[PDB]
Amino acid sequence: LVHGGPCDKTSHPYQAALYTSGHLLCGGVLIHPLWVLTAAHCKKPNLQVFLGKHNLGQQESSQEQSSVVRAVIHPDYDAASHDQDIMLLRLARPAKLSELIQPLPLERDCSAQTTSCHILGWGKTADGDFPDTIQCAYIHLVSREECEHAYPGQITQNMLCAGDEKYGKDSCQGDSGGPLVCGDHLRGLVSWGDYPCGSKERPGVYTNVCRYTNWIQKTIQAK
Ligand SMILES: N=C(N)c1ccc([C@@H]2Cc3ccccc3B(O)O2)cc1OCc1cccnc1
Repeated sequence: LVHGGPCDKTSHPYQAALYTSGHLLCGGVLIHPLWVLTAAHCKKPNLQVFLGKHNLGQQESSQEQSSVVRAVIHPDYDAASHDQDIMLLRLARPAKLSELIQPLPLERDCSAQTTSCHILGWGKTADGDFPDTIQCAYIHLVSREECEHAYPGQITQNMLCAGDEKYGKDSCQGDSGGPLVCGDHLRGLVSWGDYPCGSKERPGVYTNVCRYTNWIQKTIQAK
């Protein structure tokens, strides 16, 4: 996350860190004791999910670790266009809930009024390095018309755009799969955007979580 700052230790109990080959790959959101929601482009070998983390450089008494027993990619995910960029990860055992590990409720209403949002993650900061401490930034939802101009012909109804035209606050490499939180609900997932991150003209693109209510519930309830 670029042009942000450190989060407080108690504000992100739903945040997950996704590892592959010993390095941070993606963020994710705990949405149920057995399930983490992330971006479909985060599907990499032998994913390790970490819950209750704040500082990736230290061993924390609040942290829990799990391998993935089932990675469920949306059946209509299109890798070239990042359309329907959503994946459900079933954990090895139910997450042990605490003050620092809690699920985040999904925004089910696609007509939700709140445009005031926040993003978080351990992706690249303004200096180009990967932070040990999780970063936070307040950003806002950008109109469909504004985002369409930024990314001509690349925005579908399964995408939302959010950013900051004033200071360039934006998610970056390592943050994808991470949450876009508006009114204490999950509004989106970090999906893609421009390179370098933090343009004042091109906001970040997020998976529109409200479009996936039925699919998420049907996957979680599956036999
Ligand atoms: N600016 C954004 N909103 C943005 C946010 C997250 C990510 C990535 C996308 C990604 C791809 C593959 C595996 C993981 C990720 B992820 O964690 O963040 C990329 C982003 O912009 C494109 C980009 C690609 C490459 C370098 N810099 C920037």
